[PDB]
Amino acid sequence: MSKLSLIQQLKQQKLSVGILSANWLQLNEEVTTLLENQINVLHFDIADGQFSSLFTVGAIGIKYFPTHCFKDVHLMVRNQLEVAKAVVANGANLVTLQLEQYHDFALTIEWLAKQKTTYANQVYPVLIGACLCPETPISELEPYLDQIDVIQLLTLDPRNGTKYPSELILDRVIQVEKRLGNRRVEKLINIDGSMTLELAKYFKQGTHQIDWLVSGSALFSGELKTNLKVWKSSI
Amino acid sequence: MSKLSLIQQLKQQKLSVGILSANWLQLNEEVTTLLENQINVLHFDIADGQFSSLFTVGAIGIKYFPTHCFKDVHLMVRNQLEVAKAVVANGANLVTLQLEQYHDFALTIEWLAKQKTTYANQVYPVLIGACLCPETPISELEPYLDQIDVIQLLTLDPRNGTKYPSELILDRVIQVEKRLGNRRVEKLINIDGSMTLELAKYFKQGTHQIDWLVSGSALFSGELKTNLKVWKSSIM
Ligand SMILES: [Ca+2]
Ligand SMILES: [Ca+2]
Ligand code: NI
Ligand code: NI
Repeated sequence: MSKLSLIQQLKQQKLSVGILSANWLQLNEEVTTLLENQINVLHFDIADGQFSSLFTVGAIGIKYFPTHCFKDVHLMVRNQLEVAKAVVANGANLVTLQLEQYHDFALTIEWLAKQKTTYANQVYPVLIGACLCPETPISELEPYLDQIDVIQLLTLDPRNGTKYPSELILDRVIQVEKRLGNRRVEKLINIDGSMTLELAKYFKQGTHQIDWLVSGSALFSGELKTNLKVWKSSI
Repeated sequence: MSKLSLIQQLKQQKLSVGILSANWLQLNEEVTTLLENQINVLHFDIADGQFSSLFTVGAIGIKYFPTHCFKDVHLMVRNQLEVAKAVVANGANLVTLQLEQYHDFALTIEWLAKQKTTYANQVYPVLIGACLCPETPISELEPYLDQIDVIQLLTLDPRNGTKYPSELILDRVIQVEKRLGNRRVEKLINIDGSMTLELAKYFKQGTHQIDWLVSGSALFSGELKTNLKVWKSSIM
């Protein structure tokens, strides 16, 4: 199966859930609740305290989640190649790098391009993502746009904790869409960073196609089931 | 209870369980099983991919475990001071530093020495550990022996692919013991790294008191309940 076929299938899903935002003693039930609600995309922030102060989990974090879940693995690390190998080895289906981490960006996307993993009950190439912090110019994507599958836009800069204006983020979505042209159908444009129902509604009211929004602590502030009912009702 | 009395009580346990070696979707069942078995010491390897290539989990890893468990938090990181603050905030009861992290070791134990935490329903000082990779000279511990509570010896170096004979680790326990003298009673001397039943039997094969063995993947290779039955019948 090709990347393109997979990408079109994924667009059926609207939420990449940051599952480790849950209580780690309730992970099985949380994932069960997600599956019961036709959600199977799980986001992981793999962060080493080197890109930002953010020091979260390594590859081990993604390991025990079922292979019938799509593992959207977001790296914010110093050693992107090494960490990419580790997450691919633990079943990552998408590996997203930080564009700002330029020292091994190209090398890592080169290695990723040759990897395959299994999703659901089939073998696919691993999807490759590029994430940009809010001030990183969309213009810096140009050398890689053809090669990447996912463009992820952060709402905030983890390197300072600063949350950026939602209108800026929507503008950036437009700038990305423009550059993709007729190849827009070949990519996911996703938004990540301290997602709230208010941001979610603003981005989806925005008349420009966003594929996935990534959930954070807000989904798990209160019962997941409750919050899912709102997501499903409101957005 | 003082720090010393806590240390004596802690010595009643023989195993510090590497809980995140479990299947993460089963963490609650696994913690329940340990508690049912009179085991409540949980070991966490907080590793940032910088001290070595080992990159496990940050402070969030300890957060959701019950405060009635004793959290034995082993740092293998570049910025020890910063991580120590983060793990203490998430309830660390013991913070073990790498002696090889020379740049902030003393500073971090200085900070740790001012900290207090909750174990059971009582406030204690945070216990302080020093961990050595196998090739690090025991003599380098000398300046800190009175400031630390726990000496942890690794059976392996995560920065290496070297296979270190187990006999050398027991030799190192003797080197620590000899330096401590009558202070030994005040400390835990613990062994960590790829622990197996065989290795446990060897280390426990006496003469030289070892307080905790830290468990890893072996404890969760097969059913936890089964492996605990095995551990208790062999060693306990
Ligand atoms: Ca919650
Ligand atoms: Ca197992
Ligand atoms: Ni993310
Ligand atoms: Ni350890």
